[PDB]
Amino acid sequence: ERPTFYRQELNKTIWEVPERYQNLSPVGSGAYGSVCAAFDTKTGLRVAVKKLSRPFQSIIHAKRTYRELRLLKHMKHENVIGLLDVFTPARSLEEFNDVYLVTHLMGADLNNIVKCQKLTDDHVQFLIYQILRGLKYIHSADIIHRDLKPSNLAVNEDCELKILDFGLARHTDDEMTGYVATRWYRAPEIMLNWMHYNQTVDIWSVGCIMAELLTGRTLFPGTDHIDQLKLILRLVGTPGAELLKKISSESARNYIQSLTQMPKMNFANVFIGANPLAVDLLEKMLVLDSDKRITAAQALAHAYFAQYHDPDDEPVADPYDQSFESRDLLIDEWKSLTYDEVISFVPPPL
Ligand SMILES: *c1c(OC)c(OC)cc2nc(NC(=O)c3csc(COc4ccc(F)cc4)n3)sc12
Repeated sequence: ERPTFYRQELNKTIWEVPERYQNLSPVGSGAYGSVCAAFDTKTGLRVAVKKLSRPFQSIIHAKRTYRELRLLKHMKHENVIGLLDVFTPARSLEEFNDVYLVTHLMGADLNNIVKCQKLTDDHVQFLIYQILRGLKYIHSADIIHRDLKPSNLAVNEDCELKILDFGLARHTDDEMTGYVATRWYRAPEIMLNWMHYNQTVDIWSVGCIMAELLTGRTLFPGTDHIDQLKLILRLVGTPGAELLKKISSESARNYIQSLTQMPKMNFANVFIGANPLAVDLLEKMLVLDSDKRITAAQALAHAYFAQYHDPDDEPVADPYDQSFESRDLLIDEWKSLTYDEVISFVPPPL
């Protein structure tokens, strides 16, 4: 069933892709590999084609390659990036070395947007509604994005939004230090390693994004981890003894308790002019104790979204088996798992 491939030197590496993809032009590179824009003549879509870099370099790398593929093959939702295609030029596992992933080319992310208009309240409603719709789906599969931020949200011209990327297992300590948007949207329990985290970290991020859509300004633009914590605690208040019990590290608790206690601030006085219902939702998202945060399913039924809420058009995901995340396998074994997922790919009927 193999299409014909053709070769092209492109960025700095030789790209070998099926002839259906035409007019490749590099758009970005990095550590993960390299991306090219192309025209998929078989579907009429503008697509991003990513050539993985060093996919089976190490056991960690090989497992991360498999995780990304499993994750992308699974996502089938209007507000989440899906996989249009995945291919390798190799004809057998023995000659398998390269993986190419094909997705929708997305132009504008939420960043490009908060920076060229004061979103109307109805714009903010619709954007956050879609994020939570995608998050309800993602979380129903027990997937945690872990890295929600404006740059991870694609928004076309009709204001339709897609969640992109997913935190695979990247984030170096250096990329998280200082005055960087890579840390401004992260829940404090993840930020400071307080406890075992769960899907409620993503709702914290949504609260930060929503606040920024409403004000046009970063909610918690800390200059470092500790500065950012003080900004957080000044808004939401210092922890009480109940949340302190749940912080696993004696040292984090010990530092926490060094701080002068502070009451939670009045959000109506912080978000001046905002829809009282937006303020209300923000108060339920931006709760220090993650156990007490609103969930995505609960937030969709919040009155702030009455315009868009449709309980019969907020689907959940098929089961997603992540047992592989606990397996220790050799490089060759992850690679073979990945090859099986490549050759079993079924294009979307879309
Ligand atoms: C929403 C939005 O996010 C809250 C942003 O930020 C990216 C911009 C934005 N612009 C909008 N304006 C229109 O959608 C518009 C202009 S004319 C029209 C009716 O007909 C058309 C014309 C061209 C098209 F491609 C589609 C429809 N709609 S909404 C919004």
